[PDB]
Amino acid sequence: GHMRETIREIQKVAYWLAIKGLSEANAGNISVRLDERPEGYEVKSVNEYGFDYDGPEMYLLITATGSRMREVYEDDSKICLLHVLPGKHYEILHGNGKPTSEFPTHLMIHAKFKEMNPEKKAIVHTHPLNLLTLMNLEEFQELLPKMMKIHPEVLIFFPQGISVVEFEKPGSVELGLKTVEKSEGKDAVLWDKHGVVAFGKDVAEAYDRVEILEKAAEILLRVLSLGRNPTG
Repeated sequence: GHMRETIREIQKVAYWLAIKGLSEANAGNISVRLDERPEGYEVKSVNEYGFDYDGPEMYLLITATGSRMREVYEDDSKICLLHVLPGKHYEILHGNGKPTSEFPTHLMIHAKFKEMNPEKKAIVHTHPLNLLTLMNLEEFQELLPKMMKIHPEVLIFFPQGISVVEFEKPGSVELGLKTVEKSEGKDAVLWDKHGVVAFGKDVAEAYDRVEILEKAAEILLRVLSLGRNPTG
């Protein structure tokens, strides 16, 4: 049941996210794009995109609204299986509520990914403490570079590196469109002031990039905490 296992893969990530403090409260969502189609076909509900979707057809699993990682790892009812049909309607196959507010945003990256990089099927958005802390510094832009090579680990997972995105509207189509542009063949986008979003062949890989980015941020911050490295 390719889809039912994917769920476990998502739940496992939700757990690690919560246990390592990478995600708090309900600030954080995950989304995976299903390739084939759900075997246990079961339309429970139909809903309005709230906007006009004109991208290809797809099935995607995304955390529901109000969902907290310390919970979705336990209760799979907190994960939504959806069938994305052009037009203004999408249907709910699995879930107890409506997807997350930032569903629209994910939508956009997903659509483009399906066309652009079909390999990337997973998206993890969370608010890492250190990356957060780091983006609270005026001379933030001028650190990302040195931060991007604090240890090999980053280079590998981010051969091209990362890009920041001027955060305007929460879970808007725009946010997505914007994100996709900066996310050109890249594997991570930092929503300035609002955490990060990571992509990957699968959720586990997306999670792996969050961890790594965090570690680099954390290492950078401690080094600065002793006054020793290229600030300007």
